[PDB]
Amino acid sequence: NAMNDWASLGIGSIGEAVFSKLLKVVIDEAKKFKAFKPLSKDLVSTMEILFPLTQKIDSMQKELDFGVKELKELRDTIERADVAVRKFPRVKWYEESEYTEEIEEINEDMLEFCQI
Amino acid sequence: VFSKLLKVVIDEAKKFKAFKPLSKDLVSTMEILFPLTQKIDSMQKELDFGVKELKELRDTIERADVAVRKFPRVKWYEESEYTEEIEEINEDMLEFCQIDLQLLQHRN
Amino acid sequence: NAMNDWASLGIGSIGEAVFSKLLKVVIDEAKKFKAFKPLSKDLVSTMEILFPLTQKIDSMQKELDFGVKELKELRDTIERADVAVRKFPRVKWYEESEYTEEIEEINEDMLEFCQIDLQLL
Repeated sequence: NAMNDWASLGIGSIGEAVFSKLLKVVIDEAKKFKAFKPLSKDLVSTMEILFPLTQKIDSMQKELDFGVKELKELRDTIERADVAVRKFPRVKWYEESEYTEEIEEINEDMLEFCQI
Repeated sequence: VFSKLLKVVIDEAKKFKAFKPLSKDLVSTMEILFPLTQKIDSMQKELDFGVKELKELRDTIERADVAVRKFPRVKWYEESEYTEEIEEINEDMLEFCQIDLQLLQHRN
Repeated sequence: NAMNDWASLGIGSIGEAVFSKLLKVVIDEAKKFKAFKPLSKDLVSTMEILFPLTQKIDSMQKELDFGVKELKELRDTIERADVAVRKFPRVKWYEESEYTEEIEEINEDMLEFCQIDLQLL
């Protein structure tokens, strides 16, 4: 509906969560960059492991208070991921290592966000 | 004729001097294949280009053509992916450098 | 001053010496490419250690024969650094090593100019 379109734009939560639809968008953009493996491979792998969790985190929202620091951070981390694959076309050869670290941090954060 | 077709690709690749696989690896070994490509044309009537060996040389010589032509658009992330592409073309071309034209001539 | 604006255009000296002002534009420009360490880290380090020498040259220029190998080549090397850093937006990914060799060379020359004793004129 509406928040589904907000999710396409990269906004994961507006006092309600559509994390599942946002993660699908991020996965589909990162899948496009076959040759950059930190995206196409590592991130798209660890993101795909979280897609089921987000599916459930979408069917059961009232029970949880997304106010919790960890829950807020999950949206924040998923939006960080979106703004990072979206800008990959504009990333310069000299920014490879800088950009790779960023993608790796977004990778690490997302994993510990499944230890729960 | 296709000695000419090797020249146009020897020409384009030499222009990108800083990228060694093109300017120091491929063009080094398109240069050995150059006298031989010339000889093939001196013998065009006698030889049958229908032969598998010559057919492949046409295919590799254009495979090389597409790669050098498309270089200006290879993005930094596509580097290693591209370096194998041409270093696999540079493989097939080196082994073409070690052929007996006389053997094919004898085989009609 | 008009002299400082000339330093900004990449001029190191007209009659007057402006080594320290020009060397700061080149530090600032080099600082813009934070991700490219040979520029933003390696070169800026050397340039910062050269900066006090240039500052002294600028204050005591009334007393220096600027027609000497050492002072002319310093000025020239600072200018060499300027066009080398203004040129980075146009180096392509397959040129990284050539550009790095160019910068490493300027870096070397700029370090060597730190040995200068300003008193020996």
